[PDB]
Parts: sequence; C-alpha cells; structure tokens
Amino acid sequence: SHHHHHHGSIDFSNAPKRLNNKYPLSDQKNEGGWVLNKKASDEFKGKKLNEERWFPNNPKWKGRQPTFFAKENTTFEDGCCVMRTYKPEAGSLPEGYTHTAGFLVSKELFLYGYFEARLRPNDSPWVFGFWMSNNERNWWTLIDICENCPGNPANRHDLNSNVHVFKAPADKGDIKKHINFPAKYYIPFELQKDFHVWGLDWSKEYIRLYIDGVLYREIENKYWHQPLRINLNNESNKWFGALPDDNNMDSEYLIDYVRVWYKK
Ligand SMILES: [Ca+2]
Ligand SMILES: [Cl-]
Repeated sequence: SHHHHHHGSIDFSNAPKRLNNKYPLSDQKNEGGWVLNKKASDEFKGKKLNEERWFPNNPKWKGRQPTFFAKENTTFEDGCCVMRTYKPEAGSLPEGYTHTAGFLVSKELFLYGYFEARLRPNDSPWVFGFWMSNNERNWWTLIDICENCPGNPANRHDLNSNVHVFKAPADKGDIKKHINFPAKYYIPFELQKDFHVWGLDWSKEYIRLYIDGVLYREIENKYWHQPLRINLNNESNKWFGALPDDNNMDSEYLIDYVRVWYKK
C-alpha cells in the first residue's frame, strides 16, 4: 500500500531556523554533543571533485537499466555538486542502457552518527538519492534517507523513506530474503521547487529521519548495525515512474553540502 498510503502529513510551522553551519539543522544548539567529521564532510566548493573523498561513480553497480552511471555527468558549480542526465548517441552504452546519470560514493565507511545533506531535486523523471549502503561478506543493508522522484509530477507532494536488509548472517538478524519497510508522508510544498535538508540520526537504538530539521520518522534499529557508505546519485526506477523522457531531461540535481558528525 506504500504506493498510495500517506502515513501522515509533516508540519513545518515549527521547523528550526538556520543558526549556524557547524551543527545539524535539527540540533543547532548541539544538545547531542556532536563533533563535525572534517574528513567526510564536503561543502562542494570549487570546480573539481575531491577524488580523495569520493569515488567519481559507482565501482560496484553500473546502474538500473536504462540509466548508466557516468563520471562526466557530475560537475561542480557555484558551491554545488551538479548532476545531469544525458542521452548518448545510439549504441554508445552497453546493451539495455540509453541514458546516463551521476553517482558519487564515499571512500569512508560510517557506523552511527548524524548525516545531513542539502538537496535541490532535479525536475526530471529520474530518482534523486542521498542514501547509505554496504554489501560486504554476505551482509547487505541500506538506509534510504532520500529516494524521491518529484520530477514525475505525480510525486511532487511525496516524501518517501525506507530501510532495507538484503541479507544478514545468523547472528546479525538471520535474514535470507530481502526485507524492507517503506513509508511515505505528505509534504505541503512541491519537493522539486527549492533546496531542502535531509537529516539522519543513526544510533544503536534508533534510526531518526528529519526533513528541514523536523523529525518525521523513528525506526527501532533492529538490523542496521553494519558500516555503510554515502551515495549521491540519479537513477531510473519504474516504481516511481522514473523512466527517461527525452523532452524533459535537461534539469539539474543540486547538492549544496554533505555533513557528517560523530559523538563526543
Ligand atoms: Ca555548498
Ligand atoms: Cl538550510
């Protein structure tokens, strides 16, 4: 029912005001005792990718057909990482692929902390994503902080969330079949119009998901105790109606920053 079901609406009347760029938007006074991770955080200034911090594509996933991840689709302009979608000449991509999109993967691994990103969605039928994942030694889990396609006009007022356990050994959940727990919420604004701030407070006890500083989901952390990498990308997905449109593929997915904090 997650295609139709808005569990609730998200109220922004009491959303926190921006006071500083040093702590999470949901905790601007730092009641949680955060320290900024200066290795992993990226304000995306300048003109070139920091390839010491990020892989320029996804070395382990070519992409969901028909969209193929490519390095050239990611540039850096006006203090933002900019991801675009292209359609190369016919026959240029491997079989089944027709368009290209950007993808960045963190070289650092993380387990627990605060993770925040300021994103301006692309107004095109490509899912835009800020998420975390690891598939390692028969343990494969994923936290889908942001996986949305407001570029499909039918999804403009949706805010999705999901967490996945693709596989887990006997002592870490004993999961042999993929399981996930999606939930959608209603937001009063069209998502693709402006920048918005996605936040994740990830602890051994809970996964807490925030939008523009407002808590909108709490999950009991029963399975997500595996170190994960940060992923930023565009991709195709028929479930969101996110299939290429040659007459609407000129938009830009903008990432202003990615910030990471640790405790103590
Ligand atoms: Ca920036
Ligand atoms: Cl902001």
